[PDB]
Amino acid sequence: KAPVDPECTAKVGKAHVYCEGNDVYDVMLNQTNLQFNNNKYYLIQLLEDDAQRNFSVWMRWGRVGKMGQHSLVACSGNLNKAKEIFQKKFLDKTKNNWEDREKFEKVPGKYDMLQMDYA
Amino acid sequence: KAPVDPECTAKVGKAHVYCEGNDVYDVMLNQTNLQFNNNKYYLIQLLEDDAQRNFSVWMRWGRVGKMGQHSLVACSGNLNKAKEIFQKKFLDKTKNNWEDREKFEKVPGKYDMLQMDYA
Amino acid sequence: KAPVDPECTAKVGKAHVYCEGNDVYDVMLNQTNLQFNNNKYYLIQLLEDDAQRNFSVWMRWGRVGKMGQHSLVACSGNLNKAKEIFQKKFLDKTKNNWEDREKFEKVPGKYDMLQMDYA
Amino acid sequence: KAPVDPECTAKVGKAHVYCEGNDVYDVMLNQTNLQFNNNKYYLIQLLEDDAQRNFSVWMRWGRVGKMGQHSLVACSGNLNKAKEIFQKKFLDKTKNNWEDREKFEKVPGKYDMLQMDYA
Amino acid sequence: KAPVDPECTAKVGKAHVYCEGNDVYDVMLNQTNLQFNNNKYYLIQLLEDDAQRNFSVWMRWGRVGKMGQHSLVACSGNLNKAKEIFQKKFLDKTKNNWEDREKFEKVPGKYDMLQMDYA
Amino acid sequence: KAPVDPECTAKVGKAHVYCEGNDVYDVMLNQTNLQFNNNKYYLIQLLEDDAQRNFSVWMRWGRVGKMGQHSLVACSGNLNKAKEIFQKKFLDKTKNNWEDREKFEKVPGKYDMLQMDYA
DNA sequence: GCCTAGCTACGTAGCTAGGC
DNA sequence: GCCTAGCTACGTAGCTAGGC
DNA sequence: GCCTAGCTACGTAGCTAGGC
DNA sequence: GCCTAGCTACGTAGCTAGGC
DNA sequence: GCCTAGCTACGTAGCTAGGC
DNA sequence: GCCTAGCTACGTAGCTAGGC
Ligand SMILES: [Cl-]
Ligand SMILES: [Cl-]
Ligand SMILES: [Cl-]
Ligand SMILES: [Cl-]
Ligand SMILES: [Cl-]
Ligand SMILES: [Cl-]
Repeated sequence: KAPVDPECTAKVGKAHVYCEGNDVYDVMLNQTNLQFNNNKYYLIQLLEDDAQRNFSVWMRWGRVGKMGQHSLVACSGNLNKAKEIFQKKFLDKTKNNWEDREKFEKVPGKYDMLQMDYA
Repeated sequence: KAPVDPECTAKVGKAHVYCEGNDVYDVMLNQTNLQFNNNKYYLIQLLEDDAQRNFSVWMRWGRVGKMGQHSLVACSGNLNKAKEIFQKKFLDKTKNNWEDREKFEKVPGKYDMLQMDYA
Repeated sequence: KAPVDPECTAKVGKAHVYCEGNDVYDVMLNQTNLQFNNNKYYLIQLLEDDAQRNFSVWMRWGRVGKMGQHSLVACSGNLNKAKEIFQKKFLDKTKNNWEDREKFEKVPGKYDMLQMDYA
Repeated sequence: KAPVDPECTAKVGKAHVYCEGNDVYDVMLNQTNLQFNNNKYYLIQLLEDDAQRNFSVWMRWGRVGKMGQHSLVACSGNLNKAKEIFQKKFLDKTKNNWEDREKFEKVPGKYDMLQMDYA
Repeated sequence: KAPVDPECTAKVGKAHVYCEGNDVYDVMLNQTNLQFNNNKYYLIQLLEDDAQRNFSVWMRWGRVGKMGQHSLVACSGNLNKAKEIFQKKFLDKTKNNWEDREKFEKVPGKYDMLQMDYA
Repeated sequence: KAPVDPECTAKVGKAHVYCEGNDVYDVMLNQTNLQFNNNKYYLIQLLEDDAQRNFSVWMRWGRVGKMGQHSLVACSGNLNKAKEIFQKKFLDKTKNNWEDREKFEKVPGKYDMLQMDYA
């Protein structure tokens, strides 16, 4: 129900966003500063293939309104590795831990979280 | 400390974002849906002139990464009118009341709030 | 077995060259004079529709190697009219009568007959 | 009275078509097939210089309405050689012998003879 | 021996510069000021037709190295009129009288006389 | 009061035309022949620096209305050398000696002197 | 109305394949 | 009026510097 | 009328020859 | 050598005249 | 490295102002 | 080999439809 980023052409149609309990490993970050001309995003998804137990972490970032750059990190069957990478990126960019996201608190000079719409 | 939108060229340098108690009348909204190609913003600011007790509500919206369209509604000394307009726009676009923003809860098909950075 | 001129787009696929006894009403004329820069053709076909007893005379002429101009004269069920038109054109251009074509003799300043190939 | 092909710029004004008894060594061939898109010519002339007893065979061929390609075969004073070349080309292209041209009969897939106009 | 200005296309080949005693009615004036960007000429010729007693005054002026503008004043048989016009132009432009040209003295802000070469 | 040629960009603003008694070492020559298409100038100036006893001879020549070509000959403190060069150029081009310029007489095929305007 | 991605409805340089 | 040097009032190819 | 070879009535890039 | 008028050695848009 | 706003470093059509 | 119809493999002006 949370869609694989359509820009991840290697995995779209072939994989789904990883879910565990209440955790959906899918997040859009955004940092907007009107004075300093900051207006950028960072998407992070932990993807599992539809066909087998094979994980990867997809990251895409850019100036808002651009495709920017991206990176797909292969993790094989190693879920823990993929969760570390996911969680560490989230922490690098927000200074909040992923498991504390219910109490997320924006830090100055780091990205905010943005809740996306799903169909 | 929260800057007047630089796109509001009529008021920038001449006015400040209105503050009262803990209320800063300045908000950035964002709605992003990857499936349906939604990627838009809506900024709302309640502005008070630096020189006198004169209020206006500034609104700017668009596809993210664009200047889009805008509207500056003059409210004279009528603060209540400006607060109504501000609060009603916020409610139209988020389905949350402005005074309940500490407990903001994103509604499907409406905009999320985004916390901006200030200098 | 003698093909309808492919340039006769109104009748091609829908009609055939008219035959009676040994008469095939299909002829290519050519007049070539190297000194006077004459190098032209004149095709005449008497066509009968495949679907019904309906006749027409198709004529196409030009500088050799060009589509030139043409004319399709509708004759309805009147075969005699179509034969007159056919035969009169042949006579105007060769000074030989159509029924004397076995003994055709080229007249100076008139067209020669040219035997085409059929598949 | 039968003109040297004007395209034979080496011999025109300097030579004439060779004649002997009733034989005029000058012929235009044409092959036209509307279905198979054949529409070509082949001219053959046996030329004798005006100044001396010197013969050549001129050949020009092409898509009708084009200059195509050509070949002038020098035969010196050897008339017999020039007659052989002339007659052999005629036979290759029509499957009729030159001396039987009064009874010429078009062969399917070979060229017809065309009588030209002279001034 | 003093040539009619070649730019006087109406009179060149048909007329000569007028002479009387030691007077040759032909003069080139020049005013050059390096500071004020003045660099202009004024030619005056009194012309008599070769064919008859018919006079005109030809004047041509411009920035040096340009054809500039000109004027040909018809004087009929009236020599005196032509001499007045000639002499008055000379005086307007040099502040010297024509008959005093042996003692010519350049006046500041007026043209100098320039002696041309003749063939 | 006689200006340094403005085209002498190395010396203009920094030097003056050399004067001694009644001698101003500054002259414009002009040769105009309407028949032979001669219309050229030659300027000669003997320049002394404003700052010190240092002389040079500046020459500029061309088709009238053009910057043409030029040459600045350095003479150091040697005034005599500069006077020789000046006077010799004048003589080469006019066939009159510089010291006889009060009685200047134009020679056929050599340049005339032209009196310039000063401010 | 605003805007623009991307599509539509052309044009064409020069390749290619078929006649000669 | 003529003429044209050189200036004015644009346009732009592609470099460069700053966000990401 | 149709068509187009080739001609007419231009324009111009840059060479060349003559002044300086 | 410098410079440039004007000439040379092209190219071409579209007119025109002759075949059909 | 990526990208592009906007700037830099030109070129120029045609206006304008000053000589004639 | 020659030639060229017509096709292929582009490019693009500006329309259009969908987000805002
Ligand atoms: Cl074919
Ligand atoms: Cl910036
Ligand atoms: Cl010359
Ligand atoms: Cl013709
Ligand atoms: Cl000026
Ligand atoms: Cl869409």
